[PDB]
Amino acid sequence: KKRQWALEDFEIGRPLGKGKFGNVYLAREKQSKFILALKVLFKAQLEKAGVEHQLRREVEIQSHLRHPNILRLYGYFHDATRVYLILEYAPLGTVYRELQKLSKFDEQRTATYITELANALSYCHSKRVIHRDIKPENLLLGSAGELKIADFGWSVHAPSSRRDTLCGTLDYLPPEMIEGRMHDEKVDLWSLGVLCYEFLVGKPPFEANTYQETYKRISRVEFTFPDFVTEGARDLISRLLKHNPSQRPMLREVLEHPWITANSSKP
Ligand SMILES: O=C(O)c1ccc(Nc2nccc(Nc3ccccc3)n2)cc1
Repeated sequence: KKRQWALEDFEIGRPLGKGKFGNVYLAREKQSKFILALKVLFKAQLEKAGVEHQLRREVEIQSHLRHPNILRLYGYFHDATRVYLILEYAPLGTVYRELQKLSKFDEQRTATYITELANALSYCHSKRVIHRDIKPENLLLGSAGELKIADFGWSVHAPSSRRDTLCGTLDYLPPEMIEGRMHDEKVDLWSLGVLCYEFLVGKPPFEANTYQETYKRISRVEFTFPDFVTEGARDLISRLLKHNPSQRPMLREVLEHPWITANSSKP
């Protein structure tokens, strides 16, 4: 914003998470008593990994996004050693931990998460921003249990040519991305299909024991449903996981989906 913060402005609390490049802490701003989360990253690690520009990309995009379903970035600042991102704080945790805890979601919590998500993504895409990292570990919970997309680390503007050496799990990545081609916002809808399935089933539909094998699964779009996935969930997920991006529906079609409406508690 208009202001320049510094570490001495904040009391750091209990650590929320420990990433590869740094950790997230609860923290309070001394003068306002304001509660939020401080993301501490290391110039050393960011440098060695050559992500500095991608970090820039994160800060710009996220800082400029306002939406109930997106985690706000208020600002940032650096010192000799590390980099500090000042983030809105989501008091109920990741969707990942919800999923470990419950191991499966009912159609209603899933349709709801999928709705909030679709809305969020909608807002993003209207700006030509594609997230590309949508996974439950990157999804957080607000005071009211409402879903918030955090961690804009891999997002970019569309279309993208990006071949970025793929670091983590392919589990949420569409064929066009793993295969090194150019991609557009449809990426996120593929991901939404992956997410939907993981929410209902407890594991992402392409899970394998090796990168190479999972990569095969995604490329050939090989998945199957447990018997307890209702036909409506199957239809939404099947429409969402299409080798052809242009065959994948649009967030309007998702929000307007019969299964979504018969289930979601949130418009
Ligand atoms: O008690 C926990 O588990 C937990 C509690 C709150 C929380 N909220 C939060 N808010 C803003 C950013 C952020 N980053 C983050 C993302 C994933 C894991 C850890 C931190 N987390 C995360 C975890």
